Amino acid sequence: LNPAVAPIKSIEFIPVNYQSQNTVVVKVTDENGVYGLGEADGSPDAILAYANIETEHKWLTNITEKAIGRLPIEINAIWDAMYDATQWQGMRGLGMFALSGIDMALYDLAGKQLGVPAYQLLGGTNKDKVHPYLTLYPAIPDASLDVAIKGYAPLLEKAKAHNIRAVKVCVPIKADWSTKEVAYYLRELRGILGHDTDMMVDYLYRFTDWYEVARLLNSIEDLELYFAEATLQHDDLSGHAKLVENTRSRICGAEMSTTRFEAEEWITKGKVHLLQSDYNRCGGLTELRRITEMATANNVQVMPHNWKTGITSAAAIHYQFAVGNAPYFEYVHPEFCDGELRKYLVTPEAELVDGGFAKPTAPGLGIDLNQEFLASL
Amino acid sequence: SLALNPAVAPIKSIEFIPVNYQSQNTVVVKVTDENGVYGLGEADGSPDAILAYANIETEHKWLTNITEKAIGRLPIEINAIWDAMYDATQWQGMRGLGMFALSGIDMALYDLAGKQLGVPAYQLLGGTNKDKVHPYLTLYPAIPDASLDVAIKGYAPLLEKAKAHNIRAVKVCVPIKADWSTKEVAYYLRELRGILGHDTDMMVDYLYRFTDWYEVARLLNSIEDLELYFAEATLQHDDLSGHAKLVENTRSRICGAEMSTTRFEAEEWITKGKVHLLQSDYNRCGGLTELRRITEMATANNVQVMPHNWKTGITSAAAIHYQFAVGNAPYFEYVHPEFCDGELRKYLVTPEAELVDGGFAKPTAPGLGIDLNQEFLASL
Amino acid sequence: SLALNPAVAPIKSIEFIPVNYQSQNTVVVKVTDENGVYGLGEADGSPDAILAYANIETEHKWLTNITEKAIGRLPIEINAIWDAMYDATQWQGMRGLGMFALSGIDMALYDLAGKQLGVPAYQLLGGTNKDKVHPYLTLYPAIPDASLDVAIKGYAPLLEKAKAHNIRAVKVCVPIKADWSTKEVAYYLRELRGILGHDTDMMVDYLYRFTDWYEVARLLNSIEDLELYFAEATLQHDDLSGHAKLVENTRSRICGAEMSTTRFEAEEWITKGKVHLLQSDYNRCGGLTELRRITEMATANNVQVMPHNWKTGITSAAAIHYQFAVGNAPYFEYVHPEFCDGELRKYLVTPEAELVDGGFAKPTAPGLGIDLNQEFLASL
Amino acid sequence: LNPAVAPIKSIEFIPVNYQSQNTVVVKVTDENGVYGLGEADGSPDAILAYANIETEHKWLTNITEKAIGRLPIEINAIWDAMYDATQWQGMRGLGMFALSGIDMALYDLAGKQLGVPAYQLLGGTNKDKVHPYLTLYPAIPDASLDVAIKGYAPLLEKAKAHNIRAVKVCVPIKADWSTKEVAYYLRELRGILGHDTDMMVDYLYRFTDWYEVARLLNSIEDLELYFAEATLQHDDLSGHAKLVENTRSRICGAEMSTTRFEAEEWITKGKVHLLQSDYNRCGGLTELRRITEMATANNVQVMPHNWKTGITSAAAIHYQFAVGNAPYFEYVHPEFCDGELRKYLVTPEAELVDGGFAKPTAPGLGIDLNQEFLASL
Ligand SMILES: [Mg+2]
Ligand SMILES: [Mg+2]
Ligand SMILES: [Mg+2]
Ligand SMILES: [Mg+2]
Ligand SMILES: [Mg+2]
Ligand SMILES: [Mg+2]
Ligand SMILES: [Mg+2]
Ligand SMILES: [Mg+2]
Repeated sequence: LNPAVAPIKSIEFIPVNYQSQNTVVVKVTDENGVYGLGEADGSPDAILAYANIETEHKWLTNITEKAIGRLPIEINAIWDAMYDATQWQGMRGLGMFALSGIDMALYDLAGKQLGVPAYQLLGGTNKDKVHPYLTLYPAIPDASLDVAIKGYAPLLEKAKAHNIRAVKVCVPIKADWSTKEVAYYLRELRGILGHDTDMMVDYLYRFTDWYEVARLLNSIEDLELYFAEATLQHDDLSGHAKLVENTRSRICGAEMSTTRFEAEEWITKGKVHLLQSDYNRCGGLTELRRITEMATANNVQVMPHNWKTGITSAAAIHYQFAVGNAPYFEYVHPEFCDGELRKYLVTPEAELVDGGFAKPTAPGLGIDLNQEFLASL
Repeated sequence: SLALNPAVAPIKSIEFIPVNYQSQNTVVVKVTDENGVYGLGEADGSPDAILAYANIETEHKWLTNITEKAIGRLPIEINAIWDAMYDATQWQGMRGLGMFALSGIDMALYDLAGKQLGVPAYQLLGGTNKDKVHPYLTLYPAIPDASLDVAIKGYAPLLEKAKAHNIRAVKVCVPIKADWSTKEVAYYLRELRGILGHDTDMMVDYLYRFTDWYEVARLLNSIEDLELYFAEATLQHDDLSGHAKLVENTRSRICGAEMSTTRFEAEEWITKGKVHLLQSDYNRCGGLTELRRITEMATANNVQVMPHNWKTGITSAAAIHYQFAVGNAPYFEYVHPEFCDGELRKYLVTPEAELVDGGFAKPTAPGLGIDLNQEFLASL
Repeated sequence: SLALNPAVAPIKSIEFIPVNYQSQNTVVVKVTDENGVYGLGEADGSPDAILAYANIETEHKWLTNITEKAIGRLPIEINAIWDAMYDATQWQGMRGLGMFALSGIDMALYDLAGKQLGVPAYQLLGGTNKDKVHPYLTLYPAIPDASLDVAIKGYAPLLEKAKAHNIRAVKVCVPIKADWSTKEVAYYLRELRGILGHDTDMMVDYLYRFTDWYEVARLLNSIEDLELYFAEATLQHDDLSGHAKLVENTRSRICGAEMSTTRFEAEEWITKGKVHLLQSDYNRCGGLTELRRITEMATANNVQVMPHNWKTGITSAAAIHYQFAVGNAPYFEYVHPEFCDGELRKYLVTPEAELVDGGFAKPTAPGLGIDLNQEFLASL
Repeated sequence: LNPAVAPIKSIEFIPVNYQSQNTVVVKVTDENGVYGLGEADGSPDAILAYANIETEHKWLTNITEKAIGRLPIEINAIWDAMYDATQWQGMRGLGMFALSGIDMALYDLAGKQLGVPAYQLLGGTNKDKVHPYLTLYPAIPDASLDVAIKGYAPLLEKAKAHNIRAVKVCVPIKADWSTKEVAYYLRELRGILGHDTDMMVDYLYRFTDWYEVARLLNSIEDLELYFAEATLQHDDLSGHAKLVENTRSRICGAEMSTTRFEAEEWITKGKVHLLQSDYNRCGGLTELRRITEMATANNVQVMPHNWKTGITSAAAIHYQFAVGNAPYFEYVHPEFCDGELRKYLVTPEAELVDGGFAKPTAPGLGIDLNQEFLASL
C-alpha cells in the first residue's frame, strides 16, 4: 500500500485575529509531519474552547478524538465518527463549525498524501474552468441611497472592467429605506452594472413579512436579478415557501444553516431555488457533497456561502470543479474586498483570468500559511 | 396616578458558573438586578465550552455576546428579552450549544422575576388548576454495559422501592453497550415489567441503539401486551422520517426531540416525525419560555410534552413549576435524590421539593424556590 | 424563606355593567379583589343579553355561571382562570355571545393583575422590544347609504386630516346600503386613494357586500395598482372556502375572523380560509389571553393579526398593550376621539393615550392604565 | 503530483463462457500497463458488439471513447462523461451494463495507482467486519415440495455449521405450487434452518396479483422472514406499493433496474423497503453510492443483487464496507454455490470466517485473472 497514507497524529485549532476580522485555522498533521489546512467559523475563543473539552460519554466526546489515529483518506468515515461521538452538543450550531474545519483540512491532507488536488478526491471534473460571482460592498456609513450608490458605482465599473461574470450587492442593514426606495436603489445599481453581468442581491434579513417582500420582488422583475438572498428571517421556512409560490425570483436559503438535515428542510419546506450552506459551517466539503447531490435531484442550485480567508476560497474553487451544480459560486477576491486576513493569511492566491479560474494542479487545497504575516498576528 | 413596583429593577449582571464534581457537572447561571436580587438557572453542555461562549466578544448584528441584550432589561419582560437575545446571536446560537446558554438565562429570569414580584415561578407562566403534579422517575442501577441477568438484578430493587414509595411511573433503560438481540431486549423488558406490575406506568429509554425502523417496529409490536407508556430514543435523533415509519407501523407512543433545540426543530418532529411526545430539555431548547410555546403548539397537535431532565435541583425546580402551569401530560421527567446517584443533583441547591405519595404540592416560595448551598459549593 | 406579594389577593366579585348612550353601548366588566382593588374590561354584544348571561344559575358541570370559576382565584393566574371559566361553560359559551362575556373578564384580569403587581398590562404579556406602536385608524364620515359623490366628499376631510396628523394608515369603508356596481366601487376606491396619496397605507372594509368570490376577485385584481394594504369583509363570514379562492386568485391581503370567537375558529380561518390576516376582537374572541395564543399561532403560519376594535377606551387601552407585547403586524385597529364620533368612546374612561406623530409610547401606569369617568357615567 | 496516476490507454471487453455460465470482463489499462478489472451483465456477444460500435453523434458515442485518456481517479467525472455521450441508446437497459463494468474497473485501477483498497476510494469504513447473506439453491429437478425441501436441507445445515448469519432460499420458477403450498414450503424450510439465522425469500416473479401475494405474506408472518424479493412483476411498481401498504413484510424491488432514476421511482412510487440494483447492471459502484445515500435518507435499505463471478463479489465486499447501509448484502460463495466460473475466473477468494469478511488489504478490488483457467478457454 501507499506509505504516504499515514494516520493522523494531531489536530490543533489556531485562532487568528487582526485589528475585527478573524478565523480559526484547523491544522491536521499525520505521523510523518505532513499536514492539511482548513478553517472553522464562529467566535475563535468559543471554537478553541469547544475543541478542547473533556470527553464525558458516548455522545459528548472531544471532536478531535475520533479523528486522531485515523487515515486521512477515509474522509467520509471520519466525518461519521466525529458526528456520532458529538451528538450531545454538536449536531447543529457552533459545534458543526468545528467539525467543518476538520473535514476541510482532511481534503488538503489527503490530497498531499496521495499527491493529487482536492477536487480529484471529490469526483474529478469535466469542466475546464469555473466562474465565481463576487460579493461587493463599499466602505460606506448604514448610509443614504446616494452614498450607497456612489460607493457601489466604482466597484461595479471595476467588475465589468475585469469581465467578472456575476456580482452580488447588498442592501445596508442599518439603512432605513422603504421597500419603494430599495427598488429604486437596485434599479440604479443594475443601471450602472448593465444587463450583461448577472446581479445577485443580499437583503441582509431586513424583512419579516413575506407579502411586503413579494410586492418588492414582483416590482423589479424587469431587472432580471439572479437571486434574492436573506429576504425573510432564517427560521421562517414557511415564509420562504410563500415567496417562492408568489414571485418569480430565485429565492435562496440556508446561508447560516448546518448539516444536510437542515438543508433538506429548506428544499422541501422552504421550496427554495438555491442553498447557501457554508463550507466552514455546515459540515465541510463532505457534507456539501451530500447536500449538492440531494439538491440536484430536487432542481435546487447550491452556491456555498463564502466570506472567510484564502483557506475557504481554495476549498470553494475545488468544490465548484467537482461538486458544484450551479453557474457560479460565492468567492471573495482580494482586488474586490478589503481585509488583510483574506489577503495575506495564505498563499498562493488563485489567479482570476477573465472572470474565471483554471483547474488546480497542486496537492490538496494547494495552500499554506503566510508564516511572515502570521508572524505579526 | 399609581406608582409602579419598585422591586422590578434592571438586570445588572449575568454570570455563568461551571460546577464540576469528582463526571458530574453543570453551568449555573446567576442573573442579578440593580438591588442585588438574583435568579438561578442552569445550562447544559461542556461547562468550559459554555463558559467561553458566554464571554465572547460582540462582532456584528448577528454575532453578539448572549448576556449583552439582557443587561439593563427588566427581568419581568422575559419573552421580549428572549427575542432580544435570540435575534442578536443568530450567527452561532440559533441551534446547538449556543441555545444551551440562552436556556440557562431564561430559566434564571423566571426565578429572578418571581423574587421581584414575590410570586412562585409557575404564576408567571399562567398559574394552575392542578393541586398536585406527579413525575415519572428515571431509574438506572449501578451495573457494569452489563448483561441480562446482571441488568435485571440491578433494576429489581429500584423498581420495588418505587412501588413502595408509590411512584406513579418510572423509566428504565436498555444499557448502551449491551449487545442484546432485539429478542433479548423484549425478554429483558418483559422481566422488568413483570417485577414492576401493571399499576405503575413504565417508560423505556432505548438509548439510540437502533437505526432500522422495521427492526424497531417488529420489537415494539412484539411487546404491546406490556402496555409500556412510551418508546424513547429508538432511532437516531436526525432520523425524523424513520420515526414517522414507527408511528405508522406500531401502536406504541414514539418520543422525539430529547436532544433538540428551539420550537423550530420541535415543530418538525411533530409534523415530519409524527411523534406522540416531545422531550425538549429545559436547559437546552430555550428554557421555560420556549417550552411554553412548544407545549401550546404540541397540545394543538395532540402531542404530549415531557421535557428531558437530568441535571441538578435547579432544573428539577423548573420542571415542577413547568408541570403545574404548562405541562399537558400526566407525567414529566424528574430525577429524585432517593432514586439516583448524584451528589451534584442532591446537594447543589436547597431546599428539595417534598415528594408526597408520588406527587408534588404547589410551590409557595418566590421564583423557583431554590438557592445555592454554599457549604457544598465551597467544599469545591 | 421570603414571603410572597401581599397585593396578590383573591378575587371577591365580578360585575357586568351595561352602559347605553342616546345606539352607543357596551358592557363594562369590573373585577374586584379582597382589598378593593379592581380591573376594568368590556364585553361586546347586546348589553342586556350579556347581563342576563352573566347572572344565570349554575345547572351542571358544563353549564356554570361564568363568574363562579373566577371568584376566589388570584388574578395573576389569568391563563388558568381562563381555562377554568371555559371548561365550566362549554354547554352554552364555547362560541358566540357567551365568549363575549368571558372576553370582558379576561381583559379585566390584566388590568387588575397589573395593579396588584404594580406593572403595566403589556409586561404581563411578555414585555416589548418596541419603543412605539402605530395604529391604523378606521374612518367613516357622517353620510346618508350615501352615493358616490356624497361618500367621496364626506371622506375627503377625514383623509386630509389624517395626513395632517401623520397617521401612518387608515381604513375606509364601502357604505352598506350603497348599491354601487363593482366597477363603481373600484372608481370609488381610486378616488379615495387619489385624495390620500401613496405614503399612507389604506385598508378597505367592504362590509360583507359580496357573496361570489369570482366577482370579488375581478374587483381586487382590477385595483392592484392602488396598493391597498388589505381587503376586509369581502365575502360572508361563514364562507371560508370562498376566502381561500380569493387568496388563490388575487394578490391582495385577504382578512378574516373579524366576528369570530376562540382560537379554534381562528385556526380554521388560517388553514381553510388561507387568509393573510386575522381580525379576532379583544372583547369577543377570548380577550388578550386568547389573542396571545391566536397571534403566536398566526405568526408560525405567516399570518398577521390586527384585532377588530370599535368599542370604548377600555378596549383601546387593551389594544395598545396588545400591540406592544403580542402584535405581529405593522399596525393594529384603533379608533381615535379626534377621528370619530362617539361620546361613549371619548368620555367613558380616562385618561386617553396620547397619539404622537401617529404613534403611541410605552404605557407606564399599572394594568391597562384606565378608569371610569364617574361624572360622565353619572350623567347617565 | 502523483506519477502513478496516469491516463487510461485502453478499455477491453472480454467475453468469458464456460461449457450455461458466462460473464464479460472489463479491463482498463493506463499508460503504464497497470490495469483494473470489472464485469458487465448481459449476453456477452451483445455486450461486446455494444462496446465496439462507431460514434455517430453527440448522444450516440462509443462508451469507451469518453474514458480513454482520462485519469482513472476522476471516476465520478468519467461516469458523467460516458453517460452523457451515450444517452441515445445507453440511458437504461443493456447499455448501462457496459458502463457498469467500466465503472467497476476504474475503482480497481484507481486503487492500484494510489495503492489503496477500493473501499477507501468510496469513503473508508468504521466497520471492522461485514456479513453477507448467502443465496442458496440446490441442484433439483421444477420439482415437488418434498424434492425441493430435500435439496435445501443439506445446504441449510451447512450454512448453520459455517455460522452464516443470513441465507436466501428460492421458490422454483416452474414449480406449480399453490400459494398455500408455497407457504408450507417456507414453513418447512424455516423449521430446518431455525430462527437464529435470518432467512430471505426470492419468489422469482411467480405472481401478478398483489392481493394474492398479500394473503401469502400475511399468512407466514410468524416465520419472521427478512424480506420478500421478486414477488410481483418488475414493472409493477404501483403493485409493490399495495403490498407494502397491506402486509408487514419487507418488500424488495429494483433487482433488474438500471440507474438511480429507476431506483428513485422504486422508493417513491413502489414504496419498497429495500433496493437490489446490481453492481454490474445499474451503473456500478459510483451509481450504487448515489443510490444508497438516497435510499438511506428515505429509510430504504440496499443489498445489491449479485450473482456473477469473483469480480463482482469483490466489488460487493468493498461496497458493503464503505457504502452499504444494511446489516447484510448478497454474496455467492463457492462452498455454497455450484459455479466453476464463480470459483476460478479470478484470484484470490476472500476468506469467510464466522460468517464475515475482514477489511480488504490489497490495492483496488484485490483480484486478478486466473490465466490457466482462462487458457482452458
Ligand atoms: Mg449573505
Ligand atoms: Mg429529480
Ligand atoms: Mg433519554
Ligand atoms: Mg387540534
Ligand atoms: Mg369591519
Ligand atoms: Mg412557519
Ligand atoms: Mg433474485
Ligand atoms: Mg429522512
